[PDB]
Amino acid sequence: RRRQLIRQLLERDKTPLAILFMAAVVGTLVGLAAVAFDKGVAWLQNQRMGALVHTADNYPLLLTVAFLCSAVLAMFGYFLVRKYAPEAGGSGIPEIEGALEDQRPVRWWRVLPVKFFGGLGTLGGGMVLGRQGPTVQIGGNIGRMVLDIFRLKGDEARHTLLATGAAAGLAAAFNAPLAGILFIIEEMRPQFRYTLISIKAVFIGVIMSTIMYRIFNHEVALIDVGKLSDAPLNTLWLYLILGIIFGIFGPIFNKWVLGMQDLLHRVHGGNITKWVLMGGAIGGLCGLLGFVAPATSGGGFNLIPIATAGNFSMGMLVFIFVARVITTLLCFSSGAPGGIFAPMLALGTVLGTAFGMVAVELFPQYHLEAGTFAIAGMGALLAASIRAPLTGIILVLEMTDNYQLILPMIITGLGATLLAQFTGGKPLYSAILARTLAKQEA
Amino acid sequence: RRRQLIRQLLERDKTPLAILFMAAVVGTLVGLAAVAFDKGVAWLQNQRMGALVHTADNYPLLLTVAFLCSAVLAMFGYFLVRKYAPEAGGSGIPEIEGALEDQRPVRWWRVLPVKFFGGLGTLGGGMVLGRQGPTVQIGGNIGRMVLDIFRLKGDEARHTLLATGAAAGLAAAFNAPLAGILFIIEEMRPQFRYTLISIKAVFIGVIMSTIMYRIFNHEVALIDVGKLSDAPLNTLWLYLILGIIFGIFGPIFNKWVLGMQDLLHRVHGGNITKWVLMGGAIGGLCGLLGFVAPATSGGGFNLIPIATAGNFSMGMLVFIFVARVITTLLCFSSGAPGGIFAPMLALGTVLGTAFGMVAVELFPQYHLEAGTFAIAGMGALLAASIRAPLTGIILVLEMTDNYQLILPMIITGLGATLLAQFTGGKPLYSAILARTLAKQEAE
Ligand SMILES: [F-]
Ligand SMILES: [F-]
Repeated sequence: RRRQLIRQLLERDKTPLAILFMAAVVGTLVGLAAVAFDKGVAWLQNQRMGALVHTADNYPLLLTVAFLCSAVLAMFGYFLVRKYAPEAGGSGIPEIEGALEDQRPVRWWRVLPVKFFGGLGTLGGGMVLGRQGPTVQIGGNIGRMVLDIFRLKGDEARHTLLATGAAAGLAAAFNAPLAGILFIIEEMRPQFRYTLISIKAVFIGVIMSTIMYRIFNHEVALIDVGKLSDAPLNTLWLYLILGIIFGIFGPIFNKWVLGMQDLLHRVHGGNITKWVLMGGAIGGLCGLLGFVAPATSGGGFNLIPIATAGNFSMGMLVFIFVARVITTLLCFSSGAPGGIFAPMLALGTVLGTAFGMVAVELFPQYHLEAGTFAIAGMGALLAASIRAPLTGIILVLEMTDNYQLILPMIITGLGATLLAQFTGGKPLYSAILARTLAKQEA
Repeated sequence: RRRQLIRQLLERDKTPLAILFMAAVVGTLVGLAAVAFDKGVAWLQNQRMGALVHTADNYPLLLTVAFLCSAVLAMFGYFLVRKYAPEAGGSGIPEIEGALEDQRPVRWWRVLPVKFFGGLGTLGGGMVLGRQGPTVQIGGNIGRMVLDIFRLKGDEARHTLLATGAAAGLAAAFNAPLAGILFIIEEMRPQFRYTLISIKAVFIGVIMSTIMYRIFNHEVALIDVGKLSDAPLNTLWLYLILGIIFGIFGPIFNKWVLGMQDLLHRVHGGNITKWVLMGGAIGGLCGLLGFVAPATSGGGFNLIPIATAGNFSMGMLVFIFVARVITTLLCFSSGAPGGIFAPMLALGTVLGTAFGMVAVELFPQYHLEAGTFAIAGMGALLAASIRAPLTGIILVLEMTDNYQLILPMIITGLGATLLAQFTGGKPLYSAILARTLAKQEAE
């Protein structure tokens, strides 16, 4: 195979022009789609806050339209999923993973309007779920769509424009172009065989997407954390320890999401009506919690700068981790449309902060800031539950811009995956795809 | 088929603990090796400088020992390669790339000391080459050496340990642990078929490597550029134009490194004596230029902060660029052990700043800084010639810490790789491994 190689080496990186141009198209649409989905979620969260002000006196009436406003949107989102596109429940990453394996269909006529409007309901309602769920799957189907529309033929094109859409979708959600590209090549691509996915092409999609988001979202950071302190070599070993903690929690978390998926399935049994009702119940619980204890509900990006800054009592930090574990599980394991990535960032930040607190008091010789540990911890549940450490590290880097912590971030991340592996844990997206492929054969 | 996948998913990322623990030892060994190598180079660089201090009056005598301290050192380096390990000539990425394809052998009993001491010579003498050549090859061979020594069996172990060692050697040379990991996935790993290279394992070797380097090199950064201004969205099209200029130039530079490779192989016909003698001629030239005009010689890192801060005239930039296109082909295409990555960093920084300066006077409305174009340009030649735009971008990011420039950096990089393809350029490292496999089965 020496002579085939010399042929291949000289032919390397010669992506078909058509694929390259189409990637620019896909990028752009995913960009605009993501921007719309973002403006939508914001508007409903806003109207929802304009409702509570209309009734800011009568506390029981006030706690009621908090519940109902979320309940309605929740149901409407659960319903669109159950009736028109069942594959648009949950994250959307296992599904787009399925499609890259050629084992799940990209029904873009149904999922685009379902995921987009159904998610617009669950997120805008204020449930604990992340945009990246919807934007990735949306982005994937938008990729499929321009395939079909322009009748592009070939395996390269199908796998590429699908990959490009997913990457443009992740990027746009976090203003993170590197995190999107890396996610394709670490996690999304088919893991057990070769593929012809042009990286240059995914790159182009991601650029356009990110430029679109930049047209409508300039001048304000998703997460602003300022420039934290450094980490001296004699301080690293503490980050290893923090990883090991994430490493034994990762798998335990994964079990709960899968377990709660089953346990919640008994409540409705598959029945579109009990399910949708259970949706507005979960939705309302979130909209309510979004009033009476906002850090237990919602996306969670708000409490990240706070936790990093040290402005939470250890008691509030313990409260937020428990309450958020409970509501992250309730929302994602229930089947609503929306990702689980982003709420893992809050969960990670909080646990990390909490660690740094204890680290600060036990070791004043180290001159610690608990916020260096929050930031190492932010991408760590991504590391131990999703087993995509290279993506969580680069994503966190892009969002927090604290490069001086790269070594502690890399160490916590690796510590988390190693102990996730070793204690019999599996990548969450892979164990969700698997369950779904398995039942498709049952 | 489907039931196979379902079986594979539930088993994903279970890297054998033996491979994991062994990656740790590879990263550690390549770390120390890289540190030692780098202390090596700097020591000799320093000696050469004190020798010019001893004779700091007699200008022609002074010019002489400059040429001579480097000429000898160079020759020692060309010699060690030609005599004991010819696969240690040049970069050392094409070689290790081939090895991962199982199409080149990893003679670690030979290449470790050759490349180390051969590198010490060419770099120490002040030639236009980079530690990343030596360190990636040294690192792969180290990863091969423990494999053998611990008798590790399997394809996955041979591929992984060979890979983590190469990432660790790139990480180490640059203090760029991400760029290390990314280079393996974007370039070094076999490009045209599946492989069983554990990312978590390469990661572990990169950590240990990088930590070793930090044990000995903390408190200083290789390039310090400060925090530069941001880039308005109405300013981005300038970065696409730059990437286009890098994209037409990439292939042309590639043609020259390949052509000059040939044209120098005439001078000595392959003969160890004429070759070593040409080696000390070029090496002597660089030790000479290393005094009368230091910007035209050496690794090139020293002039990047100067260029980025706009402290060069436009003339001085045109000179430096041309002067370095000359001394880069001469140093690298001559066969001397040493990477071409880093001298491209210095080339891209200079072209960037040049374009930047034009942009400033043409568009005062944009409030531009030439340094922002220097940064987008720094990794663009990497993108255009080597065709690893992801690795280039993340390398410059990790070395400049100007994250607000990510869009401009990605745009120039893509503008570069795109135009390189459209003008029929090829991945330079893949063009070299290709050249080398062809003269193999040429009987
Ligand atoms: F998700
Ligand atoms: F090189």
